[PDB]
Amino acid sequence: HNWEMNYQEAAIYLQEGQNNDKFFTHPKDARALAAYLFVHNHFFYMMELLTALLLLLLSLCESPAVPVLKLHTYVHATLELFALMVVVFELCMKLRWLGFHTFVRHKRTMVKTSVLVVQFIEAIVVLVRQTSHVRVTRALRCIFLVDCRYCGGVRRNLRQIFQSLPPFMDILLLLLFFMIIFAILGFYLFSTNPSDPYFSTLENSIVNLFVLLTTANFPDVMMPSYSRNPWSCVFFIVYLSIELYFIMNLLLAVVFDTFNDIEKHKFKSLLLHKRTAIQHAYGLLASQRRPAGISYRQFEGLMRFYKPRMSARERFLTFKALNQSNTPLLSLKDFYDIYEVAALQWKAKRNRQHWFDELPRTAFLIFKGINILVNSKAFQYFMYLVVAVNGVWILVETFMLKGGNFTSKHVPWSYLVFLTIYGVELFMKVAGLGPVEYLSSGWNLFDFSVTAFAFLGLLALTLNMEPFYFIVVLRPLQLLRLFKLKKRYRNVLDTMFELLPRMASLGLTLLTFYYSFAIVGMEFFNGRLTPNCCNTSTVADAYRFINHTVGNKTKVEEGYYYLNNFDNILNSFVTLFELTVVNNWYIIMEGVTSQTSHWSRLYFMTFYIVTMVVMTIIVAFILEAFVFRMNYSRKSGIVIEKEMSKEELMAVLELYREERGTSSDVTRLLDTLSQMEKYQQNSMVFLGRRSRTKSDLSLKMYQEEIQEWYEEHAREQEQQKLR
Amino acid sequence: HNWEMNYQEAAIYLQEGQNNDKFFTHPKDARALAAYLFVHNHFFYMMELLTALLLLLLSLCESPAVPVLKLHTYVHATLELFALMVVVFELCMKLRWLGFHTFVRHKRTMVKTSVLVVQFIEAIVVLVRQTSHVRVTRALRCIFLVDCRYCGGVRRNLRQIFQSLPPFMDILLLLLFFMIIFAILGFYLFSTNPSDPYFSTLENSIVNLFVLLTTANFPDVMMPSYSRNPWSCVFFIVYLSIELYFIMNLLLAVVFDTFNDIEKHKFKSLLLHKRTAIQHAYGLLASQRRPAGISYRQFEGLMRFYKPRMSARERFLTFKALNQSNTPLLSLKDFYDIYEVAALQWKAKRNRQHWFDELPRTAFLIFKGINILVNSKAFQYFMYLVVAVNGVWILVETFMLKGGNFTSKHVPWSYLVFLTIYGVELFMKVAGLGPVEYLSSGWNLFDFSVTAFAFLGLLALTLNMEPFYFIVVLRPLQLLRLFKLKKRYRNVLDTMFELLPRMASLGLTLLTFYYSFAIVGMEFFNGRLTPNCCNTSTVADAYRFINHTVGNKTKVEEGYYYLNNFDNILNSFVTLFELTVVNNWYIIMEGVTSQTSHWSRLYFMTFYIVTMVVMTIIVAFILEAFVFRMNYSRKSGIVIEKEMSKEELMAVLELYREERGTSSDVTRLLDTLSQMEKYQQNSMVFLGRRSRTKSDLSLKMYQEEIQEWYEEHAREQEQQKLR
Ligand SMILES: *[C@@H]1O[C@H](CO)[C@@H](O[C@@H]2O[C@H](CO)[C@@H](O)[C@H](O)[C@H]2NC(C)=O)[C@H](O)[C@H]1NC(C)=O
Ligand SMILES: *[C@@H]1O[C@H](CO)[C@@H](O[C@@H]2O[C@H](CO)[C@@H](O)[C@H](O)[C@H]2NC(C)=O)[C@H](O)[C@H]1NC(C)=O
Ligand SMILES: *[C@@H]1O[C@H](CO)[C@@H](O)[C@H](O)[C@H]1NC(C)=O
Ligand SMILES: *[C@@H]1O[C@H](CO)[C@@H](O)[C@H](O)[C@H]1NC(C)=O
Ligand code: NA
Ligand code: NA
Repeated sequence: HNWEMNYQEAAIYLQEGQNNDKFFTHPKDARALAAYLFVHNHFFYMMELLTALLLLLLSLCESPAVPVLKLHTYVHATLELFALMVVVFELCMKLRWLGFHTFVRHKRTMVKTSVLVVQFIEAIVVLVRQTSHVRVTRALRCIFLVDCRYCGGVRRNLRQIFQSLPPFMDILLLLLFFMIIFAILGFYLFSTNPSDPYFSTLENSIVNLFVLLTTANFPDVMMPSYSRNPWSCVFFIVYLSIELYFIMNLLLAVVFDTFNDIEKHKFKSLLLHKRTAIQHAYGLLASQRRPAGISYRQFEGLMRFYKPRMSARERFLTFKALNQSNTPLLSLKDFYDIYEVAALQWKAKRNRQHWFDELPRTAFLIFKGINILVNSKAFQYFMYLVVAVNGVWILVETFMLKGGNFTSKHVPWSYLVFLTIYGVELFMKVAGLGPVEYLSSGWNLFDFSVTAFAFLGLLALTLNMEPFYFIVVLRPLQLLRLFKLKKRYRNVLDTMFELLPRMASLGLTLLTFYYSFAIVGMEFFNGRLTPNCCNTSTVADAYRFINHTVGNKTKVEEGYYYLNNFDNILNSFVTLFELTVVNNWYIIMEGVTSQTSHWSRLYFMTFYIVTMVVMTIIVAFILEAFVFRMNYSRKSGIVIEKEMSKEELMAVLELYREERGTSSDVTRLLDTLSQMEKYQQNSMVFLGRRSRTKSDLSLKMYQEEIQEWYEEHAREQEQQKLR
Repeated sequence: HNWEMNYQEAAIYLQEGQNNDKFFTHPKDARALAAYLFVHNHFFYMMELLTALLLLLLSLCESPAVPVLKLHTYVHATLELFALMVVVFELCMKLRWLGFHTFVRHKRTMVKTSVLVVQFIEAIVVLVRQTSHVRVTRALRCIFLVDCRYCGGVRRNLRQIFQSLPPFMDILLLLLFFMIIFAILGFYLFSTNPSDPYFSTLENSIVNLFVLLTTANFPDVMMPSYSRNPWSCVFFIVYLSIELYFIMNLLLAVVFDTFNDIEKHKFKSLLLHKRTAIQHAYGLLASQRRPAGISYRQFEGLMRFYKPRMSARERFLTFKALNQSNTPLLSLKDFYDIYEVAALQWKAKRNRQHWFDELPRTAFLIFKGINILVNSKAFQYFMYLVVAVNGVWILVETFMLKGGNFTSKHVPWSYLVFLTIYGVELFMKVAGLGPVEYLSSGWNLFDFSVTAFAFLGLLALTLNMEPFYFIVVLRPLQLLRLFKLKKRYRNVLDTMFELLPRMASLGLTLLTFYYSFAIVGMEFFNGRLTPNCCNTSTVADAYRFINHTVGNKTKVEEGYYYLNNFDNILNSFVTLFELTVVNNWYIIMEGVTSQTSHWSRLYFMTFYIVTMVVMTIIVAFILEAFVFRMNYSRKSGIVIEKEMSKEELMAVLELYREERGTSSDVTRLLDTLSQMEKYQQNSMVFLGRRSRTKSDLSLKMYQEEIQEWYEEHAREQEQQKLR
């Protein structure tokens, strides 16, 4: 019980090295160990996130809601009470794990407790009065999402846009300085004009130049001055070529540079944190013996709690893979590489195929012959001609049937023939190569997926299921196979498919900002946009709904911009998505401000600044990752190969049978014995493959100054371990 | 005559090292030397450019012209004949300088001869018929501009956008591939709708999705589908978030990376070309003596033809500054640095001020005391409070006089008092510091310039000159002094003012592309846009001009987009500038195509692709230069200090009086003798300051692999100098 307490404690010291938290897990009692084990279970994470998504997705049943989900007020008030009750359960177990002083000084938990208190109080107020008040506190409900473990990518993304914000704010200050100067001079030059509503008041000119900054109304503000005096074009040329050409590109440059330094120090602090984590782990497995090292049974324990799904043969392989010495023990230099060796999967050296062992003759030459021909180059070179024939067939059938080849309810024999030939070569390729040897590439599962949609088109044509005909309309996705010829497409789609998870996280941060702005706009802008509204405004043309009932058929004219409501979450997400692409945003602004006040211009101006920050940080991320990988591949997974003897396997078998593990460890070592008996050899030569990530990539790039970081951090340990 | 022929030939070998041309100047006769000297005179350059700008600026007098400059047809036909006659004079002297084989194999000159031939022939045709034909050949007239010497920056910029074009074109191909897929499926889903003109035909849907790609009509195309089925938002969300979020940012990343490699190899090939230039220069000054080196009188000759304006004392200073050895001769290692030492200006060590030598007492304590106090910190700290008082005064007077503080014809005592205090401290600072010690900074000449505008405001207020009142309207430019407090503004405005010449060149390349597209659109789109035109089109609302003559005052409504003509060069430059900022470009497209054909959509689509290339290359340039300087200042002009003795100055005086130069060399060495006699010393200690450029910056950055470039190039000389 003493050793296993040391093994679980040391396995915690490795697990906390990856998630960038400071070290708090040191137990005085075993109750803290049981509390860590209770709160870092996989079930606790899924409970925490599913409560958070229930608490967000309940907001489409509130007093502004879709009409099909309009619950009664006590129902959703009680559902908020139960969801907040189990969030109190979450914080109760967090308090049991940490202390009391650590639970207060930790900032993130205290933020979540405060938001819990205010939403709990206002929920009880709703349940008493049974009428919803203004209830603007729902915008803070995102904090329950972001504190979860599964969106820690969202969290470090969000602090990365926080840290890059001062070099944004100063250049934003310079840009606003020039628009106030040009708004003053614009008010002087064009206010003496009874024809334009664009420069009637100095505040109205500040508004119209803030909209001109983002290129939203450019010719329409220039024209009434350009009608009188043709030399007024120099005003808008000089203004727009200062801001759109100097200052905006300057802003992209400055945020890009700061993003580079933040990436460098993020990597550095992660390395130093992993360094102290491994040093504490080696310290807990101290020897009190005349050599300094770790015996094999302790490394059994570390791989028995950390990485629990790794069996015995791979455990001994990881012990030799870290060894790199002819010793019975380990070191530190041969032990700091534990993160990059324990992450791989081990295989033996067979040469078989997954569909040949059952086979006798008279059919083995068939399938082996298919594997032979499917490895040939001219077969692939035949397949690209088939795809090109498909593409010319779609193009010629298009410009012969005059574009009417898609609405018809009979397929003109193209999609039948082509899906047959793609399908039989799909089945031939998979059965020829084996399933896992086929799935291991990238483009092949794309071929499998798109034909997998495509057979449902045949399920849609011959049967009585009309609305699946759009799969038949998606013929030309098969031409996307053909991009794998040119080299730059393979490179740039490799980096596209490798940057996808971070762009998913950036998208979810953007949905956080949309959620809070959608709620805080949902309450104040509820029913202020109707058809034929805002008729006294200046953009009254866009809000119109006119019947022309001549001929008893009432042909209707409408400008449709009244559909951008703020009625529920769904119309407001569609509206806010129409504001982040920039064009025609001042129409929604001038409509809402023509119904509420002058102060609600400030809502939309603030929204444009926030979406400007988020989009320029997305651009900066894509540029850094693409430049970093392109600099790697012009300065040059991984496969390791080791081997173990027969007698070492027998002795380790004696130790494992002594230690009395499960039957799987014994019988898989017996299976290794059967492989040595069937092949009639002495040593088992193995392979371990690991995929290459950004961490090892950054180690190869910053390999010049990294030793200075280690040595400086070593003496800063000694300055902080004499006190 | 033998030595001076060697000096002028070697000075040519240095001058051709900078301008990246290959070596052709080797003379068999002195006539080639006289031809080089005739064609690289400063007068020849100014003749070449002024002919080119006359030939471009004549195009605003043609058959499409402004009505105030409408010349007769024989007049401008003859002016084209004379301008092309002197361009033939230019090519005649170019042919005299080179050979005949070199003049043909050189590509750039042969391009200019061919364009000369076709414009000469069509000019004679105009002079015969006296009526202008379609005359589309004027778009090629830009080649006469770009071949000049003063816009060689334009030329290397233009080949840099040529070389970066394939990694643009392949991703453009992928982006067009996805818009054709979504146009097919958009035509299937929304053609069964009698309410929208956006998906009536497959070609019309390809057009509207190509416009949706550039965010020009985003809500207006979404709405008629969004009115029927609210789930049609997923179509435009998925489409716009593939293209605007993955592919467009991918295009910026790819063009950025290629721009980095092109910058690296541009710097490398410039270094190797300078290397061979100096080796030929040292070869022409070969010794045929028992040491290997260059005597002083030959270095006199090199500095007498190369850098002619450098006098004798600075010549000897440059001979010791290259020496770095106790030798009477030179080397190669001490001679490859000739470009970076000959570029500086030498000064002595005085300590006086430019306004103190005349002064006796009773006024010397005045001006010296002013220099004392103007060097003090709390005086500057007083001045920033004065500027902040000015800013709060403008703001409070604005929100007290309700924005009407600018139209009034009396100044409310602010601009009088503030221009007096800024003015007296300007004169106090300049007279206290001296003129050249004041101008040498950056912000100080900004203060001088803005107050220099500001006194003309007092010339405008009290006098009978009304239209200069806008200088009084430009009060708040004085607040731009106050940005020099925060550090990041000083850094980012240093890089802004240091990247300005290249952005000027990028702007002039953009005006080249506008010029050719303005002419080729001027002839075919001449009178096709009138008021109340295009009424059968779909954008007929924008072209309207209606009188409402009730009440005998005729209040007029108009949509103003008929002013974007193609009548002359000036309305067409204003139109094309309205197309490069993107917004509302499809209205000009749909108008012109509603008057000509369907084929003139292709004009505007081609223009959007061209301006997309040019703008993303401007963005890539700003990012590289800003990142490069920010990486320099986080891995860390120049001043050198040397001295010469008295006897060395006397001996070199004997040699210069032997060689019988002008009186300036003798009498300035006599002035150095008078300084040694007045200060009563032995040695003159001097300083040479040089401004830091991108070349030395790049030498400090790429200092790791540069020796490999030199040694590889040395053996590639030996492989190319055994044959
Ligand atoms: C502009 O809109 C207002 C409503 O905001 C219209 O005013 C209404 O006019 C009708 C006559 O058609 C009256 O019966 C209502 O009592 C008015 N309502 C209010 C609140 O005043 C106005 O007519 C519209 N102007 C137009 C369409 O030109
Ligand atoms: C649309 O514009 C055309 C001109 O392009 C107009 O057609 C003219 O109509 C007037 C009657 O007002 C006739 O006298 C002319 O002979 C017509 N010209 C041509 C070339 O057909 C037409 O009326 C306009 N339609 C509107 C304003 O609804
Ligand atoms: C137009 O007529 C329809 C009935 O066909 C009606 O539903 C709609 O409200 C009318 N629009 C008005 C009165 O603005
Ligand atoms: C409107 O009236 C003015 C005269 O005040 C005239 O110049 C203009 O051509 C008229 N516009 C029309 C008839 O469209
Ligand atoms: Na836009
Ligand atoms: Na951009």
